[PDB]
Amino acid sequence: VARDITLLECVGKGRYGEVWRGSWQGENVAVKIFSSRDEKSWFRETELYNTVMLRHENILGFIASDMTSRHSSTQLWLITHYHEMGSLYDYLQLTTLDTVSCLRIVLSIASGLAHLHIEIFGTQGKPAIAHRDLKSKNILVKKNGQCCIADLGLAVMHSQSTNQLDVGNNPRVGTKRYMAPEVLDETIQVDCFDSYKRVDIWAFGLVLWEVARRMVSNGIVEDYKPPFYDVVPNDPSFEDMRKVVCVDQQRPNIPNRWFSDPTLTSLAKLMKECWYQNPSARLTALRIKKTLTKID
Ligand SMILES: Cc1nc2ccc(-c3ccnc4ccccc34)c(C)c2c(=O)[nH]1
Repeated sequence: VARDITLLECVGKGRYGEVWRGSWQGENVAVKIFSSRDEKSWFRETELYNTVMLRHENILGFIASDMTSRHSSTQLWLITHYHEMGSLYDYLQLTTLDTVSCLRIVLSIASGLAHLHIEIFGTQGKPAIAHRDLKSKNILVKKNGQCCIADLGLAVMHSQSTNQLDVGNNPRVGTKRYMAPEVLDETIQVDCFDSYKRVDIWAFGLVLWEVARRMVSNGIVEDYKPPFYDVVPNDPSFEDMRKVVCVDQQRPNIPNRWFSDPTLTSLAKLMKECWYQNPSARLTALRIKKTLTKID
């Protein structure tokens, strides 16, 4: 498998490791080689993809986990399907969206997140899963215009039957820019699974905003920005995010022009219902999915 793939191009490098476009059996694949600082993320994703068999059209397509020893150290590989169009974060800067394309993006993210959050029953049914690092760089754009959620390294699992919560054991913390207020002020009830779903909805509202801005209406579109681009610096600190999200209770501004498009208006209301400081007032993934499905 791993000693079977031709690494062709590094498409990503960072504290997590590196991502490569590889050839495998005459087809493109994505190959993540994890950094040593991030081994636990590899164990977690291997668990979710292999043991839990996490699979959905809006979840990055798993192919294989592997380990390879070279140079007196062992590399941890995650091989998945390859998406030429890359991350939603990159995609959103290369094009504007029309209504159909916008809804397709946000509905597909919502369908992947709903798949994560909803437990499947029966003898080996998927636990409920909270993602905990949802963001546009963690979403790939597929050729058919739908998206898929990637990076399960921080996933948390719950099973109602046993009421067992599996928070894993990963020193990695989520992307500060997308952290819910109850994460930033350290009130989040870490032994309650719902807490982690609600954190996901907060980040989902922020992704929603990111995409909505790129939908054209009345020949108007907003430039691509990351959430809180205007009030925090690149690579924001905890205190940067706390002052904005908690101290000043700020949320991303709704452009006035959105109220001129029935789709953007529905989405504006949707994302604001993801941003309540009170975590339990936020919409659920399924409710978001259902609402996005009634829009046109
Ligand atoms: C152009 C392009 N860039 C990417 C960057 C990162 C990841 C990527 C993101 C998150 N977990 C992964 C795990 C294993 C392998 C890849 C990933 C992907 C899939 C892609 C992709 O498919 N296409």
